[PDB]
Amino acid sequence: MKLYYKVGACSLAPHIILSEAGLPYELEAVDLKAKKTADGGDYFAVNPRGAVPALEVKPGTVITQNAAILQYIGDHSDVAAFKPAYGSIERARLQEALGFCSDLHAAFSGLFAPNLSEEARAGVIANINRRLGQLEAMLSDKNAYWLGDDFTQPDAYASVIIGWGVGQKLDLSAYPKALKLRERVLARPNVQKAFKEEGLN
Amino acid sequence: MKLYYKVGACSLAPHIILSEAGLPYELEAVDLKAKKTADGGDYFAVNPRGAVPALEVKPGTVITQNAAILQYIGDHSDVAAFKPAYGSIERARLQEALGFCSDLHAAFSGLFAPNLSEEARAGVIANINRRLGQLEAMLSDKNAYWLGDDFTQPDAYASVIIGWGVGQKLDLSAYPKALKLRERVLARPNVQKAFKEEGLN
Ligand SMILES: N[C@H](CCC(=O)N[C@@H](CS)C(=O)NCC(=O)O)C(=O)O
Ligand SMILES: N[C@H](CCC(=O)N[C@@H](CS)C(=O)NCC(=O)O)C(=O)O
Repeated sequence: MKLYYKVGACSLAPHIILSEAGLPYELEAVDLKAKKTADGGDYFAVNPRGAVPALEVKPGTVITQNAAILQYIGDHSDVAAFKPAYGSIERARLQEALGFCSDLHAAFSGLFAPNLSEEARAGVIANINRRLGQLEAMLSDKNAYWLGDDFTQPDAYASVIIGWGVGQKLDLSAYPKALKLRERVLARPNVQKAFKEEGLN
Repeated sequence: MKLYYKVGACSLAPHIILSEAGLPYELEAVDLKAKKTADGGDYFAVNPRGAVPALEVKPGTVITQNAAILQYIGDHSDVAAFKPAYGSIERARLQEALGFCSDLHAAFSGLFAPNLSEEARAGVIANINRRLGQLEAMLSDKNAYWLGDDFTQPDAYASVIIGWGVGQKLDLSAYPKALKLRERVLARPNVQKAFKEEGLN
């Protein structure tokens, strides 16, 4: 399978999950500004929404949307925690966390709009604080990872999102559970492998 | 199961799917402004995110997020189209459309922010047009419903979203596939039943 990505963007979550699944996969960096694949082709032909991630499962079949991609990868892995049975409450919990990651993403994405006024930015920041506060309340000191004992796809997604906060030099020290979750995720060898594959430290 | 909703909001999609599944269910209207249940209790205890929908599967187990709720309902129905096998490409397509419905929702939701300046509103409207253009391109004249021959959860979700456009007196006539999809969905007896249950025509 071939993952269309941009370094450090939300495609990093499926990149991580592909690495964790042990998945043979390939990687295609996308010029997101010009909407071009690496060979100069039109990325809109791959994803008409023009966003990453996209995952070519096989020639002619490209899945878009992080929730769909993350669960496709999981459902075709041998990692039981990545593929709970539909819906066992576990599947519902998996999808709820992924759904909430999309709420988190929507909040952070305002930060990256062009010609963002200071006033508009303040509103974005307040929303980010609110979403991060909600994430922190959702996480529990009783669980090693978001959903419990096992690392799952929303752990990778949450960690990338929190990563955008760090990269924007935002103070996340009031969200210690979220920071600890990301610390745990980044320590994983197959996570470090994915980072390395995007030329990231 | 008990669905927490607000009349006409995104909770209408799971309301519809509950009706279509034949599901026995109950309904709890939420004062979204004050974040209160009907008995005056604190809605944040039901959904700490403070949003609808939420679905009590049983006492003590409340699922939030439309993608999770819509698939939980489907997976516990007898409607095969609502529960493709994980991931058969059909499951991935289901989740991709639901993921995109969340992109659509995020665009429309800007329209309902308080103290929305005209200038800010123009930006929201341009995003809505872009998301609707993407939806229209995703739909195919070869398919009776979004994903093919069968009505599925994203049909209900898309129809509610387009409904917000109508209610805001927005011109959607440039999206004939989207309008036809909504027309088809609204004609369904179990959809009309759900509308009736929220006191809607
Ligand atoms: N609903 C999301 C949307 C993905 C998205 O907005 N991705 C961003 C990168 S994090 C993007 O490619 N934006 C388009 C752009 O930056 O030009 C999903 O889960 O796939
Ligand atoms: N990620 C969404 C978020 C749901 C959402 O934002 N719902 C709106 C209603 S359409 C809401 O209850 N907003 C809170 C409010 O209006 O105070 C989901 O799929 O459940």
